[PDB]
Amino acid sequence: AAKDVKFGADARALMLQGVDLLADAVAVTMGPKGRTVIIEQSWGSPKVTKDGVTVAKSIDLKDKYKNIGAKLIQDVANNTNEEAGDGTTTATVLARSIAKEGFEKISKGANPVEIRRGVMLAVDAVIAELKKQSKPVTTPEEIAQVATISANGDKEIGNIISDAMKKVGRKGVITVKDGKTLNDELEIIEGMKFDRGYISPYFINTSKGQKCEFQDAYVLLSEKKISSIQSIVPALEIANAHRKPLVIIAEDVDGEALSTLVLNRLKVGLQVVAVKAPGFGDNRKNQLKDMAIATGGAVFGEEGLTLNLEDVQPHDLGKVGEVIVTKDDAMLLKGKGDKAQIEKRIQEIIEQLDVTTSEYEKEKLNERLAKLSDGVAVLKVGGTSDVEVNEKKDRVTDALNATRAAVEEGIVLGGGCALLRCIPALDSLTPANEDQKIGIEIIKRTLKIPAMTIAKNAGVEGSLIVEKIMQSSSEVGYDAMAGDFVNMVEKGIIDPTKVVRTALLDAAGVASLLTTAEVVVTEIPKE
Amino acid sequence: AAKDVKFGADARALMLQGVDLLADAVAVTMGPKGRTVIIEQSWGSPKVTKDGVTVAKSIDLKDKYKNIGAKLIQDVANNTNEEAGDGTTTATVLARSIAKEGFEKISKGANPVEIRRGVMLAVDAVIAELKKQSKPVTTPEEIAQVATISANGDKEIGNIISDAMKKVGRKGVITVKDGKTLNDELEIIEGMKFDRGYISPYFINTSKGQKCEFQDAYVLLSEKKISSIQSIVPALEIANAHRKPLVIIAEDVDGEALSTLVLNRLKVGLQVVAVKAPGFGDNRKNQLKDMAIATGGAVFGEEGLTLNLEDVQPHDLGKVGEVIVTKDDAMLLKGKGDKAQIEKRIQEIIEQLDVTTSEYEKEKLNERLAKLSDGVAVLKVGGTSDVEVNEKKDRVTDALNATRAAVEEGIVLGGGCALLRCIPALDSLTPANEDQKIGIEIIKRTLKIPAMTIAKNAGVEGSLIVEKIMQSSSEVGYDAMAGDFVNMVEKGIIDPTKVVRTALLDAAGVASLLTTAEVVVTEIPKE
Amino acid sequence: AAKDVKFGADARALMLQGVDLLADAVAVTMGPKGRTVIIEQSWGSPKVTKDGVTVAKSIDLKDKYKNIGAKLIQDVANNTNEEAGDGTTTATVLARSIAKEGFEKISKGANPVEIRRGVMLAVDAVIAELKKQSKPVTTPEEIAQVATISANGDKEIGNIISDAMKKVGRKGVITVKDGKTLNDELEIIEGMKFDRGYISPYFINTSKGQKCEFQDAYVLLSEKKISSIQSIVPALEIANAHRKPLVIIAEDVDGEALSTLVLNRLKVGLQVVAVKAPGFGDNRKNQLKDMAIATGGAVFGEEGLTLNLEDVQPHDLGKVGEVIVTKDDAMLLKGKGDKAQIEKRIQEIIEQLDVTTSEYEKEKLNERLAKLSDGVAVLKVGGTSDVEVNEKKDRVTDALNATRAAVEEGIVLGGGCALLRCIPALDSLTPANEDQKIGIEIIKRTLKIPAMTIAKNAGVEGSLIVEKIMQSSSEVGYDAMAGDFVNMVEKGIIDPTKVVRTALLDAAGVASLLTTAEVVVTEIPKE
Ligand SMILES: Nc1ncnc2c1ncn2[C@@H]1O[C@H](COP(=O)(O)OP(=O)(O)OP(=O)(O)O)[C@@H](O)[C@H]1O
Ligand SMILES: Nc1ncnc2c1ncn2[C@@H]1O[C@H](COP(=O)(O)OP(=O)(O)OP(=O)(O)O)[C@@H](O)[C@H]1O
Ligand SMILES: Nc1ncnc2c1ncn2[C@@H]1O[C@H](COP(=O)(O)OP(=O)(O)OP(=O)(O)O)[C@@H](O)[C@H]1O
Ligand SMILES: [K+]
Ligand SMILES: [K+]
Ligand SMILES: [K+]
Ligand SMILES: [Mg+2]
Ligand SMILES: [Mg+2]
Ligand SMILES: [Mg+2]
Repeated sequence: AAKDVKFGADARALMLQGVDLLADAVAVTMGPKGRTVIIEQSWGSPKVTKDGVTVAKSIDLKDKYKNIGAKLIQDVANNTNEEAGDGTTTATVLARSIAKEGFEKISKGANPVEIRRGVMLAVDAVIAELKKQSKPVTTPEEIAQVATISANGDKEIGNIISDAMKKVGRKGVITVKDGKTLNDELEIIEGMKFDRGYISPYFINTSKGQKCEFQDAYVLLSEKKISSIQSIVPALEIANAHRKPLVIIAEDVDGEALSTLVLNRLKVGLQVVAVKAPGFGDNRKNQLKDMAIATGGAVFGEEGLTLNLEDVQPHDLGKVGEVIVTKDDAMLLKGKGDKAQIEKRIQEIIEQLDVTTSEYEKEKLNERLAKLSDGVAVLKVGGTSDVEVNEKKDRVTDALNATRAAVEEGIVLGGGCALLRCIPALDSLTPANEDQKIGIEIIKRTLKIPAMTIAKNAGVEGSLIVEKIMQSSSEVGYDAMAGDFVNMVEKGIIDPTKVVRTALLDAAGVASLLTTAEVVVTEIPKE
Repeated sequence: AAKDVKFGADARALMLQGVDLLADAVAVTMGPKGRTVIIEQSWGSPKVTKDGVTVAKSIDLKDKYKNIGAKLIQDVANNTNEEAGDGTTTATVLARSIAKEGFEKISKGANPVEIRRGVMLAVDAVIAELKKQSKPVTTPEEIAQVATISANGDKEIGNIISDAMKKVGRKGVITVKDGKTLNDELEIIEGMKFDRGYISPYFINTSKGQKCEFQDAYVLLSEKKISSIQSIVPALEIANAHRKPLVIIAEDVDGEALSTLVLNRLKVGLQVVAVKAPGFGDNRKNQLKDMAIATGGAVFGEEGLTLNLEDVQPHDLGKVGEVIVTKDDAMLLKGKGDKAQIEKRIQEIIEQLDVTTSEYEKEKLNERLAKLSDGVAVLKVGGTSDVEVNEKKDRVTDALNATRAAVEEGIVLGGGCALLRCIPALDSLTPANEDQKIGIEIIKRTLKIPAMTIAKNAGVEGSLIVEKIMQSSSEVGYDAMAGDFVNMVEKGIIDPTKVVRTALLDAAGVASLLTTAEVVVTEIPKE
Repeated sequence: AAKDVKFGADARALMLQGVDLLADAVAVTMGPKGRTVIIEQSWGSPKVTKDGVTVAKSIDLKDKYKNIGAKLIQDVANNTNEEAGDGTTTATVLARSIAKEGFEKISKGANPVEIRRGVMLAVDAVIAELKKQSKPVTTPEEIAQVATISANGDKEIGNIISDAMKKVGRKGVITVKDGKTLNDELEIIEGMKFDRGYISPYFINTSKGQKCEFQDAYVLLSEKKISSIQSIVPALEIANAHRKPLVIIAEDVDGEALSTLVLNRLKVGLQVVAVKAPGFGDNRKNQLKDMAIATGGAVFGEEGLTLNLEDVQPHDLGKVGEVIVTKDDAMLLKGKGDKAQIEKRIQEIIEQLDVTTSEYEKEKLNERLAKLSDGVAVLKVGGTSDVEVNEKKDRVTDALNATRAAVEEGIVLGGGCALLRCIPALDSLTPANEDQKIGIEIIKRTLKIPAMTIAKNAGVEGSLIVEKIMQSSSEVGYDAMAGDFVNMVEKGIIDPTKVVRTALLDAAGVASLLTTAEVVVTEIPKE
């Protein structure tokens, strides 16, 4: 494999061209007055999106040297998305700013490694100052404001999310689905999320979403691991005879049973799935007993009144109206369990919470009550066609992620003002040498980029807006949608602290390492 | 000749691309921190220049649609240069701004002709306000400051020009020549500028400067026109026999004599030139008598003691050490006339100034005294090589032109602040309709361009500098060379009013007419 | 004429590539261990040379942007050659160093004009320090040492030049010619150099050297100007009738006579030339009388015993064995004048030197004695073929020019040590701002280039040699030919001060102006 080698400024310029192209494509979507990007799809209608990471992931370049910068910025956006779930456009613009400033400061006497160290020191100081200024969320109005801001100023989505978190709790289960009407609807459904993924990816039955989903399924629970093929065969014969899907929730499934399940599913078409049992020891027994009561089934392998797997009957299995499964977790909602068994269990767990005073028992009994009683919220997104539903689904997912972040940690001022107000924190640093000073100044200049980008997307000169913001009192910021300087907290323009710090950390960490390159090696394009 | 036709936005975009290229090339030279442009020459060393019109005249484009915009901007710069002699970069940047703003405002319902009318109305109001704020020049220190500012901050050139205008008067003759040493020298030489060009371009004896220049020449003066070939032949025989050049200053020279002079010069190589007599009637007789006394010659064709041209002798002609001639004017400096004749004529004119009290006689007698006594100032530009001498000669010419303008009219604040302070004058206008309002707003936005360009060339953000200037008191401006906000008049950063108003008027007049185009027709390139 | 425009770093890099190519070609010839360059000629054998300006003038590049830098360096070398006649390689390497250092220091906040000002200030300080350290030449041994050093270590050329200047004086006439034997010969010939060029270039009779040269010519002298065609015709009839060339030395020749001389020379083939008379007034009469006595002729146009041109006879003209003429000057050597007339004149001028005590008369009478008695030295260069003769002629011309410079002004240490010892002079400067400091540091780093280049051509590491030189006493330098650190003055490694200061001034003046460019405009290559 013959390769091509470039040195210094030429390679830096090509990589900066790639970075600039990707960041210019991403940046047009930022703020309340941002616009959308249309992405061609090979299998049907094009996609319309305002999400930064979605735009970033779809840009590959033909030139080998520009594609390296494009890939590094894609890594920045993807890391931000997997960590916080929001704020990928901010991370992209910060990364471009840091890369450009670092490239412009490389000379014969400069040491880019020390510049990187200074950049990291400045970012750590800024993050500490951000954590100092954070304040917690205490009222549903703040939740609605956060959700409205994250949903691009849509008040209905914020109200729906606030109502959902009021009904199922701030730490409840919330799901987003395609609707079949023109308006949005929230429904609460009883059910459990047991914090367990599938045993095998072969049970997936869809191309979109990467999930295993079944309807009107049988419930099989085993306290012990499944080993014998004749132990599992009669459950598969039962699931086949009723045409119903089957869910297996056992401590584990061995290679021979998993191979038999996968082969029977692939060849015959039985809708069977196996997943790991929730809990450990007594917590595992308790989860199996409670979920079986909610589904009207039995728990196999128990020591008291033992029921074997080899003689399983249709009435020994439970029933569930819908199931959703993924690699990380699974949910069973509308079980057919008798009300008297659920109420008995609920009352027993309510008594047990009062019997002993310890954190572990109290937490586990509260978790069992929450799983049996609170259920899940499902949000259906309305619209006229698939494209609008897909765009609104992106916005709703962003809003839910940001609201969860703002519940975990506090909130700060929105519109990029939180990073502007942390600029004075860099005046307390004493660099060890000139290169660390250069890195600190790079970060100091970078800290203004998000507000300037938001102002530029609104059609005004961002430099004047930022200058006027820095000259005002600490609670005053710029309302880009209205075009006025207002009190940010009173108007509800607020951001989660976690999103801001995650974006800053990821962008700095990747861009400062990028700016240390001297030689680039790429493969020669073939025919 | 087959042609190509384009309509609307495509043609506008191509012409704007040409305008943008030319103006981007020109704009890098603006201000105390501007840089230079290197232009390839076909016959030798490349030219290095900081002059805006020189850069503009050297850019021709291959694309037919971009070259139209380039040519129109070249017309703007050339008109500004021929009118004021300075301020061509400002005119170019103003023209680009007006063209871009006008192109961005063209729609289906817009009427560009009314937009042009509004632009012209706003420019007229701004020019009137500028004339209101002008103040005259009264001290040599102001002259030195103006010359120093126009010479790109070179104090020595300003001091030399101030000394020259002190020695020969504010309305005296000043010339720029190539020096042969490393330093600049001022020398004062007796002589006359008689406000009369050559009779024929065939007498030019150089490829650089487009002038006729001779040394140790004979002087021939005729009160009447020259007609007979035998009247002029004995003077040509005298000029030939001594190998000396000959200058003819007569009321006129006919076709046969001019043809004979041109043919004899072209074939034999006699250094002969003919020019029109200065003055009218008695003023013509007086100029011939005085200049003959300064050169020791006679005046032919006079009624008292008449001397004929047909019997001319060597001692009937005067002598002059150097002569310079062009299409517009000519100068004879170091004449051989006896001191006693000059002093007698000077004393007679000094007496005649006291004899009668009238403007016409007093003005003409003072002009005769000035021509006989003040002479001319010659500045020689020093340097190591031709390129540096050529660049410094450009700067000295700019400084002299600006100083003459600031003597004719007043001065205003420099650095683009004079146009900034005339922005409020546009708030007193009441447009007749919406298109005139659009034109007024175009001019209002344009009035900020020169200061922003000067600030950008200095490495700072021009928007913040302009915003801070507009918020300060009327006498405060930005010193780009020092980087401080200072009192402009005290620091000597001042401009002539004529240059500013000329640049604004030319730029507006051409760009507003450019922005009215809908169809462009060009010739198809050939092979 | 369509043109191409480039901005900033790209244009700078292309121009630096051109500069680097030309300077790398030139630099290989520097020092006692430098090598030669072979240049293809279109009309015959290739040229072999060690002269820097000859190599520089022969390099034109196809790329339009590299050719600009090449042309600017050619201008540097040509200016140095026309000013000093030696030291063009040093000027070229200094110019490349300054250009590279200036290009590496251009950034957004830098002001190249102030950097140029700092460069010029540093160069002025260095030149003043050089003039302080100069010492005059007092002994013939120093003359021989200077000539030997300038002739690339050839002792025979130095001895010949020293003998020539001993025989004709330090300010006598010396000429270089092609020899016809294997060895070099000096011959002293009586004759005069009268400091007058030809009247017309049409008298040139050779393709090589650009000179008019005649043998066994007639001498025509006129005190007054020649006018009548019948006044000059009988001299042309005499010159024709004897087939001899004719020299005309008169106050001037008119257009009709010059046209007649040129036409008769071009059509018939008469070897006639006309030149201006030497001296003014009485000095002109004296030069004509003395040179006529040395040639046995008469002076026409005199008031005492007047001889007319119209009746000229063969015995009224003088005779001269050889004549050399150029645009600047002319020489008549072996005249046929009788010894008794020369001796009479000589004694009369020797008496007149004692009669009155004044500078003007004493100087003019000493000049007349020197012209009548000292003559000229002719050096013939020996060799086997034309190429070797041409190379040795280049070296001899360099040696003569350097010896004349070292007679006019003093001498300094050779080998680049004189510029090294002026580095501390830059520590007494206080720059006004940071850009002037940058320029001063550029000059400080540049001042080491000549010694490093000389050491590199000798096959050793120049950095260590320069470092060891700077740590030694002021009289110690590096002998590149021997490879030892020696006392430079005792070993005779010395340079003229004028050559060093001229090279430094020219290189700085052009390169610092080059480093201020931001835009480059070139013509698009045609087909
Ligand atoms: N009315 C407003 N005025 C000013 N700033 C606002 C306003 N509304 C939202 N913002 C700010 O705009 C930013 C939201 O940008 P946006 O949602 O387009 O991108 P992001 O969070 O960087 O990433 P992603 O593409 O993943 O959503 C936040 O900083 C938010 O505080
Ligand atoms: N120290 C300074 N600070 C601020 N502005 C300055 C300073 N010195 C000069 N100026 C301004 O810079 C401008 C001079 O620009 P410049 O001479 O480069 O171009 P120009 O006059 O438009 O045209 P041209 O190319 O014909 O000279 C004037 O407006 C002058 O007032
Ligand atoms: N033996 C030596 N040791 C050290 N330096 C020497 C020695 N001989 C000569 N030099 C130095 O070498 C330089 C002579 O270089 P050279 O004659 O090749 O080029 P130049 O003078 O720059 O230009 P040109 O090509 O016009 O002659 C001088 O600085 C001289 O002092
Ligand atoms: K976005
Ligand atoms: K300019
Ligand atoms: K050399
Ligand atoms: Mg968002
Ligand atoms: Mg100017
Ligand atoms: Mg030499």
